Amino acid sequence: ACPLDQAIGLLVAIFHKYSGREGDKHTLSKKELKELIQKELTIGSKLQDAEIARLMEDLDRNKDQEVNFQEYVTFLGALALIYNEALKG
Amino acid sequence: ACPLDQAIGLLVAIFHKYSGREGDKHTLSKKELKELIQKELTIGSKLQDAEIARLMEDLDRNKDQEVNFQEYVTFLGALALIYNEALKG
Ligand SMILES: [Ca+2]
Ligand SMILES: [Ca+2]
Ligand SMILES: [Ca+2]
Ligand SMILES: [Ca+2]
Repeated sequence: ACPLDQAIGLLVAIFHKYSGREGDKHTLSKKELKELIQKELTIGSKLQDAEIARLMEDLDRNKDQEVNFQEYVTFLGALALIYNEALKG
Repeated sequence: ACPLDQAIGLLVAIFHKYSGREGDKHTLSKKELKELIQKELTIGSKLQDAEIARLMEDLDRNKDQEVNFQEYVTFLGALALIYNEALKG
């Protein structure tokens, strides 16, 4: 695969690495998502618990306490905007 | 950098690489979009110009004939959904 497809593939793999641990196999519970963030996000392990909780809360748009793939994509987009904004100085 | 950041970072770097060719250094013209697709997407080199034109029409939400980073993020999300399905079961 080309660079772009590879990166997207890696992001999709990360989701499933954590979504299948408990409950529904295709959605992330509060526990799975927190673990994903602390282990896969560079600054994840240093964020306040309250902030991680707020982050997960906002990503759960339909309030079923799960973050499905579409809600995860929203998170990826937020991360991308953050990096892009920093580079534009 | 951790997995999430590495992948997101690369996707951001790819946008910046092709957006600075001509015109607005922060948006992709049709020609920049085409080069980006052809060189960074696995199926890019096989896509026809009519298909790139359709992609532009789809992604260009504000009608300026250019793909800004936000519209590019939407494209990335579409690709992620596609990849996610092949990984489901
Ligand atoms: Ca789960
Ligand atoms: Ca949800
Ligand atoms: Ca440009
Ligand atoms: Ca546009």
